[PDB]
Amino acid sequence: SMANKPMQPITSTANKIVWSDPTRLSTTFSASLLRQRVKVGELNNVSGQYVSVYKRPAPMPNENQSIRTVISGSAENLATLKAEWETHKRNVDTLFASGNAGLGFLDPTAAIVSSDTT
Amino acid sequence: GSMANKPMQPITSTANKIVWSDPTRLSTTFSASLLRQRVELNNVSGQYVSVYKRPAPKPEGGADAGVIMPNENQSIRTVISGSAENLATLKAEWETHKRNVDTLFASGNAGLGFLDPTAAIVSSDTT
Repeated sequence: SMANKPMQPITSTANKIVWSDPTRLSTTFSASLLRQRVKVGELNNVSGQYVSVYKRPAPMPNENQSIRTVISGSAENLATLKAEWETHKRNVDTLFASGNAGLGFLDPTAAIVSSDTT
Repeated sequence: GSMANKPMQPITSTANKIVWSDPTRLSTTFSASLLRQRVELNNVSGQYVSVYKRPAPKPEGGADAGVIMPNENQSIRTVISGSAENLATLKAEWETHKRNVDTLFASGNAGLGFLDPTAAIVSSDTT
């Protein structure tokens, strides 16, 4: 079946790029990065802000469906921050992708997991 | 190696917010906070936050010397906002967002603080 439509960078700065669908210009994904020295008791924190926007017809006006993720941790521990992102997705999936959290309701019995293993 | 991710237990609860933590490492938390609102659509904003206290790397010769390093805070927050009416497409947007973040962060260099302007970013729409 079909490939996903490619998006093109429309604004491009060292620290922030905005991609949009050239045939649906309201569809956007942007990435903005902030690197900062932090003393922990000497690391370089990177805070990455990732934002997806889609304009969706109400079943007439469009609503803004938006997803904003911020990932924040030292570059030095980027290996484990990757594992944190994996587990974050998995835990979000549990509630929203295959649960009812997108309807506004939490499942108290959801199997939420750490990045650590037994 | 192990695929047995440690289970986390709800420690605080409200109708709109649960915090889960690892009972063997209580500083590891995952929280889900949801707000539903009539606005005619029923908007839902869900905020999902992951926290780990991660030892900074030991310097050269640190293991030998028995150094225990202080922890940093590794945090990931996602906020998903859209009407319950279009939840199905909102789920498709979540799959796509994960994909686009993976391109830059999971297998790119965005976690080092640098963007690849040639990265293959895609819409949830198909051709």
